[PDB]
Amino acid sequence: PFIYYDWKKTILKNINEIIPKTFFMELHGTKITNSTLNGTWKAWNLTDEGEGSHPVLKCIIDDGYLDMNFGASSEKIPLKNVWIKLCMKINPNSDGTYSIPEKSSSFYIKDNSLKISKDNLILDKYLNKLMLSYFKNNIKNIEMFINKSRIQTKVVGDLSLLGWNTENSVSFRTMNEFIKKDNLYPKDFKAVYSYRKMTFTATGTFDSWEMTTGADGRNIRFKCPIKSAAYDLDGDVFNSSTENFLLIQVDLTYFDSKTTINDPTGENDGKQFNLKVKTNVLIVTYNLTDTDGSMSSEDKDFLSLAFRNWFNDNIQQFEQIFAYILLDETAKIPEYQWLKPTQISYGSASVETANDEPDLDASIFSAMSMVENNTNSTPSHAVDNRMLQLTKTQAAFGISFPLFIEHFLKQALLSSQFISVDDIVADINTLTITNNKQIIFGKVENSDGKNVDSSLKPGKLKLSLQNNLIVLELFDLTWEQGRGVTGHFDFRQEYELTLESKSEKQIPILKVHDEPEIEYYVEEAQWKANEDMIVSAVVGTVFSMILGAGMKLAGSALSKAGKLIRSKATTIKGRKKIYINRSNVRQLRKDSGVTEMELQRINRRNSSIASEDARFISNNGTTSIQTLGDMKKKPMSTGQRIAIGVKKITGTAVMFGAVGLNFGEMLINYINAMENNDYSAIPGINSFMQQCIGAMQWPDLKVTFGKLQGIYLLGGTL
Repeated sequence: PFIYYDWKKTILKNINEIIPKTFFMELHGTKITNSTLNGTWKAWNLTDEGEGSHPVLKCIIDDGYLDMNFGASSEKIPLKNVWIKLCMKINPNSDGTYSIPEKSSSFYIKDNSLKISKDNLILDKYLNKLMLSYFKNNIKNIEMFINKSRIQTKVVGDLSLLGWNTENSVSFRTMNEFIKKDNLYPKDFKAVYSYRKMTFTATGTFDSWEMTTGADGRNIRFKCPIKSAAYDLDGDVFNSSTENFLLIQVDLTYFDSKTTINDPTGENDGKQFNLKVKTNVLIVTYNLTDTDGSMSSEDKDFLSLAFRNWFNDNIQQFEQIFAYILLDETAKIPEYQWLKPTQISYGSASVETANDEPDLDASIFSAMSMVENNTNSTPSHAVDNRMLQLTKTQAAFGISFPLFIEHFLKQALLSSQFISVDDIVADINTLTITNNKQIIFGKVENSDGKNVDSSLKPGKLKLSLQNNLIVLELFDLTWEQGRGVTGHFDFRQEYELTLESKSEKQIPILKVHDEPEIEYYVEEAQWKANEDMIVSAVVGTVFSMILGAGMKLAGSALSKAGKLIRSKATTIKGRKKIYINRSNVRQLRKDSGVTEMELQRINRRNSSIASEDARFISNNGTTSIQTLGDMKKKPMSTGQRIAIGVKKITGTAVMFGAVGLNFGEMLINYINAMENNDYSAIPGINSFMQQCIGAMQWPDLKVTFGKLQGIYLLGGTL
């Protein structure tokens, strides 16, 4: 599971007794004889500037000073009301306390409120350095601060887009390959910091900048490795080692741009946005070391001020575009307008190995979107860190379950022609498409030879997502089975949306998952009066349900199914109930005596009928009430009506499987391909992938993973 950390909620439900009020730190050096930090605390409070397991702590100073003794003279800077922001990693333990590591990449100063020019970076540096040492020394007190902070955490059990409709994702390793090839980062530098006429200079060359781990959400972090460099510390010169780097941290933003990308799936009438570094650079930490290891830590302090200057002046030279997005674009095929972004953001999810080093394959860089002018009024930058771990692919695309049910399931039930568009309702809350009023399911010939309407109350027909499976449910399917008896049936079947290799292409197929489950119930009075008639009627109906056709069976098969029906008959609250579980279905299939050959003919015929009915589906996706009433009044077995509709429901996977190939003919193609096992004209999932990422492009996708798992998640290779 993924732990969501709701820092905004934590803030609105919040300790300082844990911290002694008076702080004091001292550091001896060479050029700086003595640095001294001394003051009193006003208040620590958690902020909502943190993301995931990286809260930000703001610590306001009541009064105090930083004094820097340069030997001859000194500088004493007042700290009244000055704040400092600390960022840390929190690791939950079993009992709901947290550990906090103290390595410099995880436990570091984000910012302070000290007012300084480019000359006085040295003041800023020593305030942060001495304060950070103080925080390390009070690590156990900070752990206690956190333990007592009543941190709000939602456990996210299955994969999530965290409020977003779509998400386009690549691994850090992939993004590092783009950065390197594009070669748009500053290679050479002359980094300078001057203070009191002392000058500190770094001159050399970077290797390719690498996106790395340790931050999350909007905070993007790069290792800038030094290839070689000469470090001139006010006349004293040191040559770098080959392990030297700076770890920096920036935000990105989407800049308006003239259209330069082509969207093959769109009209190219959007506004293009290029995702680039925002303008500046936090240096989180660094490895600066000379070939003789003689450099003091003071030497390294000054030197990092030179790079700080340089990164602040030159970050705009890192000209990488991390994402090209066409916003408010019209799609070429209007049935895929729902995949075109109307709001965007980005984010990342860092993942570490068991030994706490970067996992660049599991770590995710992400562009996210809302579609169809759905607004996200709380745009989180958090990204579920499990996606690429699961897909084991370098890239992926995600669609949220609410979007999936509004665009795929809604249509699939429409394609079934069990229900008209006037009667259909989508419930995002329960991931369910259902009927808003009573409907006729269809005409059936009852046990006394009379044609009667079978019907379903509001809410009783359901096509839904449950445990990552598509579930077709009919509850309380009612009709008069004979002799004035009113019978009631429940039917339930799970389907799985997998990818199958066909002609060496990956094809999205919706297929039965396990046996169905059928229940029947009747007034108890009627069961007593009319038992043997009810059993035979139940046997008939369960047989057509199981087999998908109301065909004549062996006289022996009906008495064999009759013993089983009877043996599951129980009583609840003035009604008799019969539950036919999954092994009961398997046993009933054997007792039917139906051969493999006859089942194929049943399916063939159901498929043909499905294709024939699908001609009455308009480009809209909908079928006319008069056509629906005609199909419905024609008497047929409950089982066969359900099975013909299922062919249309599974066929609606054409939406993922053969984009391009109107809707009615598209449907007929897939229904036909599934019946003949002929997908030579079928492109498969990659056709749908092209619709997803036409308007959301990387700096340059074959799909080999495609399941429901909290989100519809497509994973592949570029």
